[PDB]
Amino acid sequence: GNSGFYLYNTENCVFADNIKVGQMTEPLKDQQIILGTKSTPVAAKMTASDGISLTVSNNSSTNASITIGLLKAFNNFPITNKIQCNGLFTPSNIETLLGGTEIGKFTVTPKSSGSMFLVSADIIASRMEGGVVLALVREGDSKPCAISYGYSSGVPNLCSLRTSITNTGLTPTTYSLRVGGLESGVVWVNALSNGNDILGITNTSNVSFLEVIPQ
Amino acid sequence: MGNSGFYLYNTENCVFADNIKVGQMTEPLKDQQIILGTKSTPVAAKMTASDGISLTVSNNSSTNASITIGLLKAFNNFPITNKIQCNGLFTPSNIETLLGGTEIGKFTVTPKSSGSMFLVSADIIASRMEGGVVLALVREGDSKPCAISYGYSSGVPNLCSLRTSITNTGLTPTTYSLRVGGLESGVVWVNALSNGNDILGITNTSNVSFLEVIPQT
Amino acid sequence: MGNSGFYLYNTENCVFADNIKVGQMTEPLKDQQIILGTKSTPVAAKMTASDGISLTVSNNSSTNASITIGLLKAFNNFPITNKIQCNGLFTPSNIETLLGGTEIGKFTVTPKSSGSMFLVSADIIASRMEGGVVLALVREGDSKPCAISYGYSSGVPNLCSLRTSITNTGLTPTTYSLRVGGLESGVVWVNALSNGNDILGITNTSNVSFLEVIPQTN
Ligand code: NA
Repeated sequence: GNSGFYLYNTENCVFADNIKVGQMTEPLKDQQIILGTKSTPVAAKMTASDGISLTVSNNSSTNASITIGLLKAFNNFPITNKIQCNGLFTPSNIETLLGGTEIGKFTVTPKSSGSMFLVSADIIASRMEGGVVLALVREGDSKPCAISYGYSSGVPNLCSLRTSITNTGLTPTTYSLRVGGLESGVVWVNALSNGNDILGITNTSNVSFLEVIPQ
Repeated sequence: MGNSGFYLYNTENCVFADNIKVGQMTEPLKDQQIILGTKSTPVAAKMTASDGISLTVSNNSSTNASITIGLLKAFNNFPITNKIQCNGLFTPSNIETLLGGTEIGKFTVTPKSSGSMFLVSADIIASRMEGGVVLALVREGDSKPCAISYGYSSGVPNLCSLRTSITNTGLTPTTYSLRVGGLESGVVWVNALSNGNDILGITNTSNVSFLEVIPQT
Repeated sequence: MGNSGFYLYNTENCVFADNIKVGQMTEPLKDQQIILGTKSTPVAAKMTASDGISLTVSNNSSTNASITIGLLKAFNNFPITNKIQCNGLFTPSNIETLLGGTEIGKFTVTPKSSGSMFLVSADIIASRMEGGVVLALVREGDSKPCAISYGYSSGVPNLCSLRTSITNTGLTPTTYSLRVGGLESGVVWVNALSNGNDILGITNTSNVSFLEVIPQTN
């Protein structure tokens, strides 16, 4: 179109189709902002990394926007089923896929390169006096990537797994949690020793993944 | 001002004006707008924060205008050091009510981001004669707990825990309370031995914390 | 240099110049300034980070210039996989010293944001014959634990936890160590059965993590 100067209300403005200032070699192009340097301006792109979300809405002649937010880092997986875990964890099945009983499956997608997932499993469990084993398995692996231990005296108790896992890409990954007795015994999740409801209601165990940037 | 044109600043031939209108812009640059290129011609893009980010513009002088990006404050911690005798029980009949156990803490928190969650962690040092411990988070204005967890003591003190995540509705400040009681059974001491004395003869510290996080759906 | 005006770039009637001064600006665009609209005329506004935000200008380049906005690295994880016999106890007499229990780990962390906290969690696999486990976190320099927690083992391995919040006061490296021992009596094994055998025949992993957060000051 045209270019020049014009009065807008009381403001004396320059106008043109586009602009090239300083060290720029072409006019402002897609997603570039005019950025000052020690000398003359450059055309710079704004970009997000490490858990930052950058949303450029570039398709409005009038109502364009750039929003800076946090990438969605948190994934919660409630587990409310009562599950009888008859699968034992033994010295011969611990480094296989066969130990314990799967009590949940969780699919997550990293949003940042070189990130970790902070994983918390907090599982309400009951067994006749003895040990509980919890194991986290990555689908495609041939053995658990994290292993933890809890305890029940007969009455329900919280049994926990805390770990961090290194993320190798930006695609969906499926994890499963398996629970079973240490070397022997039957373990109930979200129930009493006999499979009955704890305090006669539905109870809730939790698994969560918090994506964090590691040092 | 009120002028426009070209002028030499030191050796740099600069354009100058009260304001600028380029590309698809219908008006000159307005509040919080930057000039932003497209595959076509530029637009005026309003710059804004969301989801746990604050965007802050400081304009002290013509030569020191500032735009600060930073994290919104996400972490709320609530120490509990009192020794509380929890003679309130948790029972099949009081569990789905507000009367189970004994209240050991009250927590008011305010979400900074819409549709956020709170990662809640209650880590409570508790003692009782061999048996089970029950913990309940109650949201003020509910008829029953929003989270129930279980612990154990053999008679020596042991950490009892409640982990949950709660969906925030708005930016309204909200109060939660933590209740602790015997699993239908006996008496439970928090931050103390089963007889109510100090563990190791010192004051001990239980914790409740709320971490505001942005959830993926 | 020194040239300016309007030129045709393809079909685009463009203003060109070495630099630009608009609105409330009293000088042309200077280092890391952008042109920002106000409710008035525009200002030159420098972008800066704070509160756990990283902001870097790939600037001394005419080609591939950028401003990247990233989170500062907040997470620090410290796996402990060795079997450790803890023969030091915690007693009323030593609980406020540096002497209670056995040191099972040392961790140097460095806060990225001033006035932040570390959310600290220690999750330790421990066995001992029937009784109490005590966990104590110590800042190098201090004279006694800054945090104390309790666990339990019936004889079979059990997870023993410490969860706490530490207020960071500088941007300088700080060292913490974790100590574990029996409550008043007994031997406690970390990452092992009570006799020191590998649990389930394998190497096990205990974890100590520090997550930097920005606290709501209330
Ligand atoms: Na026991």
